[PDB]
Amino acid sequence: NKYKRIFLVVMDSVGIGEAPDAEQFGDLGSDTIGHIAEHMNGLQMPNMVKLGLGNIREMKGISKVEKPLGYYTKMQEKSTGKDTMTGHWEIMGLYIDTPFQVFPEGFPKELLDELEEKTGRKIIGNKPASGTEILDELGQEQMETGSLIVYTAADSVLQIAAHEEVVPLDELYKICKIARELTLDEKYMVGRVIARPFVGEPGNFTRTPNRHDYALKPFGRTVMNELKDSDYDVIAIGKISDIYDGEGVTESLRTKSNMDGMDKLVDTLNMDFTGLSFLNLVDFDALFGHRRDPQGYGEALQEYDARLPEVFAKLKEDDLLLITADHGNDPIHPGTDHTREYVPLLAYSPSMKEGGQELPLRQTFADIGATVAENFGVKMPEYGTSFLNEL
Ligand SMILES: O=P(O)(O)OC[C@@H]1CC[C@@H](O)O1
Ligand SMILES: [Mn+2]
Ligand SMILES: [Mn+2]
Ligand SMILES: [Mn+2]
Repeated sequence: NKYKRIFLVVMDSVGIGEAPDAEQFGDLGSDTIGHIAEHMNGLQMPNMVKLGLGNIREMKGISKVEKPLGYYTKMQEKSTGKDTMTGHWEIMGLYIDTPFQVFPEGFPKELLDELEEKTGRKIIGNKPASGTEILDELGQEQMETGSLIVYTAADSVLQIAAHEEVVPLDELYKICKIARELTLDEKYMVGRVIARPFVGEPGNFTRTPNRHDYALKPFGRTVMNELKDSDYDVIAIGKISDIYDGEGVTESLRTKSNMDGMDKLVDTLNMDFTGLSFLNLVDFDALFGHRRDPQGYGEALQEYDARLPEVFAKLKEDDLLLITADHGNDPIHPGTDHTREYVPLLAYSPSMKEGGQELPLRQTFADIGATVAENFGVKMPEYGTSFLNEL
């Protein structure tokens, strides 16, 4: 192999400007990093800059350099949707025609009617909400009626909450599996169904660790499947294992924040493995993008950038670092949904002794998967063009 270990970092939702098909999505004018840079009166990301971020696009406080550490370009999304699952599935070599849906005004009556009809239970709520808000509002009614609290969020999720002393946990999991089957339907395609059992009394409800997620498997065998099947290490950090429903994952490392995600990246740099270490930094999307909080988003990006020099110091000659994103989520955009954007691509190895150059624009995110596959000599994915030879 040209590289013994590839470290792939997805900065979740960190877009680099509206994509060519942004109009279809109502995303004209969107620009995640650019709007954040403007809000911050200049972003301080000196390490991403040294890698060549500004060489991709100059933005406030983000300038090009004469000799970037590695290679740089951006990527265009080919799949129909702009959600996290679509983006990650494309990265690992797939093409996804059918988008996952988001539900800002709740779920269609048709879907909820069929769920009631199958479960023998009434449904209440049906709106985007955090776990705490919805329980305060509807927990007592749930307890008294044996109802199900069905709710959503800014991402493609259907969440079902029930008190553990009113609806048995095993019954809640059965209900969620029914909902998982019903939501495999393009009219109401949700990324994930989530059991949200809770306990306590009115004015003091607590969600329990008995939460269970019901994810869909990627629509195809990914490069991660192929890596795993050829006995390579595939170390998933953060939401990565969940995003792929465990497909192709050999070890999974849970994280609780972006700084924790960088600590686990460092842990994998200290492991003797051959194959892929794959980090998702999710705070960008989950805490700041959807909440339309450009200040918190800007601070998070600066906090992330300050961690990078330790990553640089630990990379070996036969290590490759890849930094990218899976869509945009512009924190100064209308509504609460993602935005259809190009995503940056930075490719760095210490063996690049004369620095890098511009790569041709990646026409699908799957060029990442093709590059990984070619590096490790596994079956090339159906989609994507490797840039391994350009490095
Ligand atoms: O605890 P919360 O605010 O209800 O977060 C729920 C998450 C947010 C998006 C989806 O992952 O579900
Ligand atoms: Mn929009
Ligand atoms: Mn995402
Ligand atoms: Mn999101």
